[PDB]
Amino acid sequence: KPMPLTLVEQILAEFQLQEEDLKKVMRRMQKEMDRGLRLETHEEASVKMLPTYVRSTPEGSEVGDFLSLDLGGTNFRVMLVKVGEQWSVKTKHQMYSIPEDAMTGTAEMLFDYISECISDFLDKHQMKHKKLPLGFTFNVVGLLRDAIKRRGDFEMDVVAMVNDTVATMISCYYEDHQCEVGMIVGTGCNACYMEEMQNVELVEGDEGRMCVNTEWGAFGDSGELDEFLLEYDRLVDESSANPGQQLYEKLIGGKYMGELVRLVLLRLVDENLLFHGEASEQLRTRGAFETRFVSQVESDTGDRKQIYNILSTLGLRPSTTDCDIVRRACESVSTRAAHMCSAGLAGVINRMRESRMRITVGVDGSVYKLHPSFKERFHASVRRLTPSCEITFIESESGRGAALVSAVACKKACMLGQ
Ligand SMILES: CS(=O)(=O)N1CCN([C@@H](CC2CCCCC2)C(=O)Nc2nccs2)C(=O)C1
Ligand SMILES: OC[C@H]1O[C@H](O)[C@H](O)[C@@H](O)[C@@H]1O
Repeated sequence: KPMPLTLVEQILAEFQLQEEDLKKVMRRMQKEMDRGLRLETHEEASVKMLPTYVRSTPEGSEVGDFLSLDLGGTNFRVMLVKVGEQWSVKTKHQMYSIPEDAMTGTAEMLFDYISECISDFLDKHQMKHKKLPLGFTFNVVGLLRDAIKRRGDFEMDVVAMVNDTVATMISCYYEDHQCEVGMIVGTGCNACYMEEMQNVELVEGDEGRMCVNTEWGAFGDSGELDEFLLEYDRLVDESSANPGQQLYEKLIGGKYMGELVRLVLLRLVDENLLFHGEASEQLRTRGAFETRFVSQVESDTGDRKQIYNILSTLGLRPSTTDCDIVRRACESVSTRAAHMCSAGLAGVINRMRESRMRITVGVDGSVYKLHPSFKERFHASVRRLTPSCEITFIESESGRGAALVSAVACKKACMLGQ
């Protein structure tokens, strides 16, 4: 690395977060999860800790057979699943490519094509009498119900989807049975984990555990993060659709990460430390610096070409120094996102530890998967904040994890009386 520009470093250093800071954030998250878990304070609690009814014991034994529907980009998978016995997950499936016609009509006309494919599948395997439960993997539930009803020839119960943190936990559990935490760092950020039943005051029972959906994005309503906010965070918060809300997520989520960078670049520019104090009209446009650009700038192999090309797309003609500064502005934001995020997962893992540590954590999300070194910085920060825990991280990815998600969602549904 070259000797950095001092003036720039003083501005980017404002993003730094010390251990003592993250422990502050951690402890504040912890008290907020306590408020969420308890009957008495749950309604005013901003971190809701939603019981998911996904228990540590297999329930809904009378659901052995079901249909799993993995809805993807340009196609979908229909999959028949039979659960037996550890659970014996038997599957057969079919890939269906969505025609361009079906893609480009309306959402209702789309799900009629999906329903049509389901009919063919059931005919192919002689199951059009069986009235199977159907889960979704990746209001489409509503659309499929209406599209099946519209057909009338076969009957089918489309169950409620699980939260994406829960699906991540369940599909990662398939491959590593030590997984008891699900986490998403994409557009938004959330976490779920297996809580002790005695702590889940909203569902009575002492025995076993239940997944709890933290919905921790809402953390910060009472100013729990105020001392750690910066002018740019405040600006993002004011221009957003929901000012004063989702403050924790605003620091971390992919939804705003690009906008934060853009604002940092404008500060630098206005300080005459970047682009000779001259921004483009694109750069002065809200939303122009896409979050994908951040990962791209931080992927640059050292030759400045991915950075140059991105900045050129915004109507800038950057010097080599300008490209270095952008990289460092991107890293500041990323690394701060990773810190803030690690403080949340640390509060969860330390809370789980008190009740008892080798533990696996399932993770998903574009930021965690695709941002060059978010995961690395994130891992190291959590491990630091969680002494006496050994944390294995895995990413969700033959379609049997998805089948296990759909089995749980259907069995949950049976258990709750539909
Ligand atoms: C027999 S098994 O080894 O295949 N197996 C997987 C399923 N589960 C949990 C879900 C898991 C989800 C991940 C964390 C631990 C519970 C489970 O099925 N929970 C349910 N809650 C409501 C309906 S079903 C089990 O208890 C054990
Ligand atoms: O998609 C990740 C997360 O984004 C948002 O925070 C949603 O509120 C939450 O339900 C979801 O788990």
